[PDB]
Amino acid sequence: AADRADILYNIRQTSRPDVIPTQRDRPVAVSVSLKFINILEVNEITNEVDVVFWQRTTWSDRTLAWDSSHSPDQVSVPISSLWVPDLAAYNAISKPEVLTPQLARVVSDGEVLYMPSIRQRFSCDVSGVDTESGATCRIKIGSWTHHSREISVDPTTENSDDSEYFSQYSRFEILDVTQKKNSVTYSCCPEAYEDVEVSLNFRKKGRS
Amino acid sequence: AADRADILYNIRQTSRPDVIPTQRDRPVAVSVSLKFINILEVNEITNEVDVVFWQRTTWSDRTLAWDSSHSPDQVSVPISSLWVPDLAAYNAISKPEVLTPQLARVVSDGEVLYMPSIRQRFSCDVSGVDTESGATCRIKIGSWTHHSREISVDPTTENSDDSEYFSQYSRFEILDVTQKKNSVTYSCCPEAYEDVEVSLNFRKKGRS
Amino acid sequence: AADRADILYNIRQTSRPDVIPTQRDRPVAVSVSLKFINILEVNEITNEVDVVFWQRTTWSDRTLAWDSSHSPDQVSVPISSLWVPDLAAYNAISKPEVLTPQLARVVSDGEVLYMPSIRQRFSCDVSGVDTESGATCRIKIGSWTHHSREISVDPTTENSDDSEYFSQYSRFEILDVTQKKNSVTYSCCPEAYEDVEVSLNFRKKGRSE
Amino acid sequence: AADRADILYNIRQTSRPDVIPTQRDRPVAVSVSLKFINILEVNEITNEVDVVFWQRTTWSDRTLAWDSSHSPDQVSVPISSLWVPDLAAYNAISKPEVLTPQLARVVSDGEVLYMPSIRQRFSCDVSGVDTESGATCRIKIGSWTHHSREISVDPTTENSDDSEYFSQYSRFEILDVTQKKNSVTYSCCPEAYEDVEVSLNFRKKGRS
Amino acid sequence: AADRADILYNIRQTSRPDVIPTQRDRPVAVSVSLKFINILEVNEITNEVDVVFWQRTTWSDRTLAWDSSHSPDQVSVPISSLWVPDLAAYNAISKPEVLTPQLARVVSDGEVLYMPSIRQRFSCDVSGVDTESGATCRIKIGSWTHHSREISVDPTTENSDDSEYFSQYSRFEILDVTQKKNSVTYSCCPEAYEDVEVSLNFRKKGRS
Ligand SMILES: N#C/N=C1\SCCN1Cc1ccc(Cl)nc1
Ligand SMILES: N#C/N=C1\SCCN1Cc1ccc(Cl)nc1
Ligand SMILES: N#C/N=C1\SCCN1Cc1ccc(Cl)nc1
Ligand SMILES: N#C/N=C1\SCCN1Cc1ccc(Cl)nc1
Ligand SMILES: N#C/N=C1\SCCN1Cc1ccc(Cl)nc1
Repeated sequence: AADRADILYNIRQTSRPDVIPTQRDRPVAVSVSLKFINILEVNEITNEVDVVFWQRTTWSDRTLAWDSSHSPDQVSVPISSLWVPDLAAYNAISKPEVLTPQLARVVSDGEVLYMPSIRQRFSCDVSGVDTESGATCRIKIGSWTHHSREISVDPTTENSDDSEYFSQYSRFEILDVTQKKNSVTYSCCPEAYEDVEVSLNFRKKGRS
Repeated sequence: AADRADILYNIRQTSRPDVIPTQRDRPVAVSVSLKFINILEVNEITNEVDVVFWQRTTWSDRTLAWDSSHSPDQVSVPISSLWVPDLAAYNAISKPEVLTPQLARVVSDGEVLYMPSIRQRFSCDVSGVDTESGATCRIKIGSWTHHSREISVDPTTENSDDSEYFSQYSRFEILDVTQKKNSVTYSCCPEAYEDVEVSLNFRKKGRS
Repeated sequence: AADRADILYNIRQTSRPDVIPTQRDRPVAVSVSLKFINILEVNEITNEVDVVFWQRTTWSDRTLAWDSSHSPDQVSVPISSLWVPDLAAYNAISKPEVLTPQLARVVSDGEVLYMPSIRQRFSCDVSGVDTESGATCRIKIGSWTHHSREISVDPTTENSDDSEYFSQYSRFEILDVTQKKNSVTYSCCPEAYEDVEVSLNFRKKGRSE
Repeated sequence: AADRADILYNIRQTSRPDVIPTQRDRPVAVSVSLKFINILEVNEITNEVDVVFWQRTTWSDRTLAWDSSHSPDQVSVPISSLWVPDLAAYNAISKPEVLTPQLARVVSDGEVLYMPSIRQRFSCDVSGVDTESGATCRIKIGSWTHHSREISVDPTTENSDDSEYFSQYSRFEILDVTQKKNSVTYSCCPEAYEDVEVSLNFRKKGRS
Repeated sequence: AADRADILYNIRQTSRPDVIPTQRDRPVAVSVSLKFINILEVNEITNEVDVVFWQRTTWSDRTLAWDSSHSPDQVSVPISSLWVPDLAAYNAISKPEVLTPQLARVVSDGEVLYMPSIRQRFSCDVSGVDTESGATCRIKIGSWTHHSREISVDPTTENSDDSEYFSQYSRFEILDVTQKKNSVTYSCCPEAYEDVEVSLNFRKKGRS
């Protein structure tokens, strides 16, 4: 006998947008997977690439779960009412442009899902973009302030073609995508920051 | 009898901008109709266009109804005070730029109307743009987080000149526009999201 | 005797920035006139132009009035503290960049004056810009959501210098400016929306014989 | 004997940012002085300059005064918690861009000092910019809505080096900067609006 | 004992973001160090550069400390909840483009750390950029409204590779980075303003 309104209110009433949902005291496991949608502006001279991708972000806050037996099992919730991982693109050279409604999806089991479409410039290896082997641009995305003990990242290795959602009208094509997990520490501080290194192998389509 | 100040006050009193106005347990009937007003920047090599259209969006929210017997049966309300469908252009390469005041129109029966002027850039086939056959750019629009069970999108099929309000000073011209109802799915979830496929057909206005 | 501090306070109470001050059942009369200040990037190929102009907007909101007997009859108030017409440029291709402070002038008789300096890009006939007759760019401005029964727009046309405030350093010169009242009923709905057509006639300077 | 916290706490308890601090009924003596920091862009053909400057602005608001005989007599406050003069550049062709933190300095005696660094484009005389005598670009800054009786603008004309803080790396050089006062009346209304006409005599750098 | 929610809750219970936390009556010690990431745009004619760096900002705020005996001694906190130094690059010709989540790291002892990746444009010496000895662009950063007796800025001599995080895909390379502590007094007031001067010696790459 619970409607979507009741569900939302319960989330607001128990969620803390500025507090990380640390269960017991292990880190919060965040899953991050990108699905390239397009590759626009490209410069082999400056090694800069403009790209659009759907950043599928998933985690969980069990303090928000309800009984979906006779109630909706999911609801969209403004991300501002929810705690969202402070993910950041380490080699980005421009703020991310969120092209889609900043709405998240909360599941009755406490699972939270946020998958916005983002356009952002990157500084990566662009050389070879016009060769057969193409170029390989690596994008590192992970928490900015939360280290491993508090946040952990892992690619969603679920099956899905590299360019499953890639634009056909794009001047380029995706050869292969490989989302690996990686760590990043600094000469100052001990704790390491987990990230996902996404390698996008793409090249310029040549007319026959 | 109550006036505008009362109605508006009451609307703001009962509007839940973050909760989908699901009457009973059926999707919200959102009708979408794009009205191309101009076609600016256009590139055939990168398949990219900059368009200005009026996104006529329509839906109902019974919770906002009231007796208009002896009072205004229509008022302008800030879309921030209302729940608004979370639409997105699945093939947009730039966030939508609302060029007009973000005001919606509310009718006593609960029929909400919002139609803003939006300039945006999409990724689409532009080939032939400089021919008599012209180019056909297809733009899909639908909810981003709400599937068919939560939201339905049907093109407000209004038989009208596809260029009824299209600038005459544009370097291009419309041959014909068609808006079909549609949907998409992904490799993660069974739920399908309804959209609208506005197929634009235009070519550069030859200089004769 | 009340001061400006009070006048403002009392105004923030009776003011409803989201409620159009209709008089009984009389549409709100809003006067709109542009005072062109400059003409920048003029692309005769895309029929696009960047214009800077002061938009003098007037209207009355009795619910704002007060006793100017022993108090100032005029004060400057933030536009968010009161209702403001949802004017728009129907043929604008860029958002209206407001260059000046967004404050309006309020008179104890409820008369409201708002005159912002705006930088904006429109789509219009730019052809002929480099000819003796020049080009004639028409800008259509009106309420976006309030139709004729709610908002009535009329240009405060009066024998004035069309280029009175136009920049002398501009690459262009104003041949003539005319503001006409118009109306548009969309083939969807009955209500007719009022607007003002400002036809700007201008050309490049330093032309040949 | 109060402290920073008290001084601020009290400011918001008395400050009215929307109310001009008119003592009795004499206008607010606001002083404006520009300190040109750079000249980034200049168009000889279209008569437009893009410049950077520090806008030293001073006025008084005794309703914010406090006894600093046993506490600081100066504190930095966000201009958002204070009333501020509604100055504008009558010949500005782009909205002002404040590069520095929007903070003012309030002295225990009610004196207020706000000096932001600004990047802005103006329409002015560029002719002669490439000659030994240089060009003269006048910039008129005054209140946008408060006529002479409410606001008065007077430049603090003293002995200061015109290009004292001017960047040595700019492509131009300051020849002289005279800051005169002026009154601007309108063919609409009787009262005039006091303004300050800053004359920036500069030329392009080009020695032997 | 307490959770992260308790920590933050209390932080916002005693934090005065608009008040400088001057321990006793002495200036706040703000440590500032730049960690260069990239050198994008460069114009030797206009003497302007586009730089991306991590501004490692550090200071202490005793009004936020708490017991971490059986609780965490660190949390990520939105900077909107803390007081933050009003730092500003003097020769910056564009406002800072914060590319990362605006979160600060606070320790149980009141230590605060904020390291935002920033993309910004400066007016400095670009001459020789294309020579072997490269160019030396000096960047000056310090408080904007707080003088030496309120805020003191000093570069953490944390020796390390100057191009430790510098992108290897940049068109340029770092030859040397030196960060000296300096001071500046303006012909307005006797109070001096501390700042750090970061000299970045770089050049365009190439092949031997
Ligand atoms: N996979 C998947 N789902 C996708 S890809 C592009 C849009 N969607 C639908 C969606 C699903 C969930 C959320 Cl939080 N946001 C968007
Ligand atoms: N069709 C239609 N209506 C149009 S086209 C240009 C202006 N209008 C009026 C209008 C009517 C309703 C709303 Cl929510 N927004 C705008
Ligand atoms: N005419 C006129 N008035 C002008 S033109 C440029 C500045 N002014 C003063 C003014 C007066 C009132 C308002 Cl709301 N805005 C500006
Ligand atoms: N003169 C002076 N003061 C200057 S020039 C550049 C920075 N400063 C310090 C300052 C002092 C006070 C305020 Cl409100 N703003 C800036
Ligand atoms: N040194 C260091 N730390 C770095 S360099 C790039 C990211 N980090 C982690 C970090 C740590 C703390 C804060 Cl407030 N912000 C960022």
